[PDB]
Amino acid sequence: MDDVVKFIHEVGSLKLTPRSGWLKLGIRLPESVAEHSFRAAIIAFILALKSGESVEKACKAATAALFHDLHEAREEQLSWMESKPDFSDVEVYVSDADKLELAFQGVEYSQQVSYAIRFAENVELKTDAAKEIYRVLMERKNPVWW
Amino acid sequence: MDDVVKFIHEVGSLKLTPRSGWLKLGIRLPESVAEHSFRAAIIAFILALKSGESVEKACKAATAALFHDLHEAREEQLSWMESKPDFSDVEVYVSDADKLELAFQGVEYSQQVSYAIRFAENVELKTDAAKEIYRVLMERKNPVWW
Repeated sequence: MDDVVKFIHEVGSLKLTPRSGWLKLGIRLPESVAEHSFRAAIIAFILALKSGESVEKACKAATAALFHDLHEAREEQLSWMESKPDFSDVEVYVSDADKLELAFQGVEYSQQVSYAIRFAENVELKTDAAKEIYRVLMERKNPVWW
Repeated sequence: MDDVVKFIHEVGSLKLTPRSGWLKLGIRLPESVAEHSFRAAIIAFILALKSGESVEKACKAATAALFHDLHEAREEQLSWMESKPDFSDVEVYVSDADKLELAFQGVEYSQQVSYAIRFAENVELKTDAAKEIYRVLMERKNPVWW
């Protein structure tokens, strides 16, 4: 259980790892990698459901999105598993959800620094579900949800 | 797709919501709710696997942990689903993973403010998997993973 404890401490370092792209825009306390992966996981869940997947598969897409950026704390990191979860069939949702998360955040930061919108423009998405959410996101450009 | 877009913007507000318990300890830029739910989801995944669950079920525990704190941005929030994902059978992992995440973070913040250790003490966990990770966490008290 020692290596599992080390891995959990290690996962916490993503709370301390800035999404660095925003820093040159002058955004001083940007989202962390953990924050990005949080919302990307929830978007991947939505993408899968909208693409006709079961809830069980949508949960796999979420989890795969959570695991996707763990390497940015540094296989290897995952040695404490002998095996090796199979995410190959939800990687499309993860890829699209990561890009859409970026675009959401670009829209949201554009209220402080107009240029942040660039991060949300010209995004290339693969799934129709992702392209539909993206269209609406860009047609509203309204991060006020309350 | 408009209400789904609003919900995704709304999910981003958890990146802006401090885990408030740490604030009175003098910790000025504490983990956000999103950061907490990120690592709690990964711990729930581990708990499920260690408790003899399939990877598919472990992914459901992760996702359930991700959804668990979404209400802190404010059912209702989830109206854009007609139905209603069934997480009842992984709620035990979510409950334990949320507490363990807290204890990890208490150990980690204890290097800046000794009192933060209190948050990791006297934690009541239900599963044997959670109790084993907790024991090792408290026996090492070493957040240096690198």
